[PDB]
Amino acid sequence: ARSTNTFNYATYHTLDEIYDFMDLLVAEHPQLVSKLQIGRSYEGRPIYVLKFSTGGSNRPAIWIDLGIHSREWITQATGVWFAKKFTEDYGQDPSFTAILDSMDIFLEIVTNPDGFAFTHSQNRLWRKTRSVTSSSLCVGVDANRNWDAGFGKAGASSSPCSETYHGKYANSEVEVKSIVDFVKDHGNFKAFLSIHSYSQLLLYPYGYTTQSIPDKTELNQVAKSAVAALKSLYGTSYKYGSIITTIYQASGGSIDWSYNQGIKYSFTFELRDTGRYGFLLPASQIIPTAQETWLGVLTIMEHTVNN
Ligand SMILES: [Zn+2]
Repeated sequence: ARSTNTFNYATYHTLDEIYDFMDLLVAEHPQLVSKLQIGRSYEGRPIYVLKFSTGGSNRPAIWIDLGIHSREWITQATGVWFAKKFTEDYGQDPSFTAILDSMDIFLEIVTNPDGFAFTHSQNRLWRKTRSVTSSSLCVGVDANRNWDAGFGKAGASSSPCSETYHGKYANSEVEVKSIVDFVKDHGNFKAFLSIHSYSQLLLYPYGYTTQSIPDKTELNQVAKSAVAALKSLYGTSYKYGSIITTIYQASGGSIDWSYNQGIKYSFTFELRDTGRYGFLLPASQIIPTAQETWLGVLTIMEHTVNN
């Protein structure tokens, strides 16, 4: 509400409330966080990233995006909690302090703002963007099938009405191209984390091909360590592995694209639960989910600073 200390982190919020939160956080911690506009959505809403930094010039960086699939409301709620947590733990947690003293963090809480507004207004289960194509009355693209990584291959649909429609061409969705351009221009991202729900999975590349990545041994051990840290708070059990061996072939996904740009520490989290509530996770689970997920993310960031 009036301060980030009176904001209710244990309930779900609207787009306007999350955008107001971002401005409160910047006003309270102007030496540590800044708000960047990296584009505008199809319906003209600003696309914002929060940059957390203690200085430097183009320091090596960590990317985290949440909410690319709009109905996965636990992810935007986790992103708000993360933003606050960064500002609380800098100078208090020795390990997070060391990360931010050497690296920058870029956090995109609402990666698909038009879908998110639609889930509040019209259809709680909407997952796609809201772009319109002329050959159909169906709306929207699955923005996690629109990236230039095996685009249009098996594990995505070419039908505009499908929930897994990949779009007309790679990077057709402005929500995806805004990220692509920003990461390419920056050139010094070391980790790329995309957060989803549900199923309790920690995945590494690839989804579009059976080929094993050259860094499989290391990314598998980092994933094991991150799942063990996450489980330590409440006992939540995650599985881990490559996308294609753990779930199924899926093309056009963001961490396949980021790994092929040379961003070695590329992971997707699928948060709680395993299906009892699914996308309609009760608000009473927001803070426990965020707290345990933070331990998993911090484990990946520690490995990145030292490697
Ligand atoms: Zn998702």
